Amino acid sequence: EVETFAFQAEIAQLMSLIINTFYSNKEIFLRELISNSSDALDKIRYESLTDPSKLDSGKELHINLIPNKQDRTLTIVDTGIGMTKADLINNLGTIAKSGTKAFMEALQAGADISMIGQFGVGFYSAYLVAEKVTVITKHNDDEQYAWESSAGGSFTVRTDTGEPMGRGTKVILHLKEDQTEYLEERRIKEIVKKHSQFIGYPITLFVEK
Ligand SMILES: O=C1CNC(=S)N1CCc1ccccc1
Repeated sequence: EVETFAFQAEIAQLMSLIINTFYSNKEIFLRELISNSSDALDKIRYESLTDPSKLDSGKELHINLIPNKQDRTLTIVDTGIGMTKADLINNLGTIAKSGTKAFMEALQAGADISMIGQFGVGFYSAYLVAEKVTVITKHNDDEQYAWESSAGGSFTVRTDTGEPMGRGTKVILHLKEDQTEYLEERRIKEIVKKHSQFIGYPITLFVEK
C-alpha cells in the first residue's frame, strides 16, 4: 500500500532547479546530509537527557557512509531522532517552505547553490548527484516508513517492510550515471575531511569487499 503526494510548488521548483542547473561543485551534498544527520543526533541526545528511555531503541549515536558500486547507491545512515509519518508528508515541507522561497530569491540575485545550507534546505542538494532518493526512517513514536522521490513533482510514502532499524534515518542516493566518483573511498574521505571535520559524532566509512 503506497500513497503518492505532490510536492508544494516552491519545493518542486527548487528540485527541478537543482537537477537542471549546470553546477560542477556537486560534492557539497555530502556535507549537507552529514550536517542534517548531526542535527538529528543532537535532538535525540537532548531529549534523552530528561528521558533516558528514549535510547531504548538504540544507544549508539553515529553516522555511517555506505557506498555500493553494484547498485550505484550511496547511503548515509544515522541513529538520530528519525521522522514520523507526519514529518514525511507535512511537517518537513512546512518548515522548509520559507527557506525554499528565500533560497530561490538569492539564486536570481546571482547567489551560489553552495549556500543552500544557510537556508535550512540543504538536503535537496542530494539531487545534484542523485536521480532518485529513498529515505527509510524510524521515530520512537511511529512505525518504520519509506519515503521516495525521483523529482518530477511527486513523492511516495509507504510502510517499510525491510530490515527494522530501531531508530534513525537512512538516506539512499541512487546516483546519476556520471556521478559515480562519490562511490570511491578516497573521494569520500577527501570530502569528509574537507567539509565535515567538526561534527560531534563518529563518521564511519564502510569500505567494500
Ligand atoms: O521534501 C521532503 C518531503 N519529505 C521528506 S523526507 N522530504 C525531504 C527530501 C529529501 C531530499 C534529500 C535528502 C533527504 C531528504
